[PDB]
Amino acid sequence: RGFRKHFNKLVKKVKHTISETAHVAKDTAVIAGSGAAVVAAT
Repeated sequence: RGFRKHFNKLVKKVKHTISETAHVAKDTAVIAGSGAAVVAAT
């Protein structure tokens, strides 16, 4: 019954850290390779 409640709070930031870092493999074709690259293309 540890005070992991305040730890989970940090984890909330961690989950985003994990995402923001490796989520580029997905987000890459969300706007970059699906908008920004197009507008710059034609």
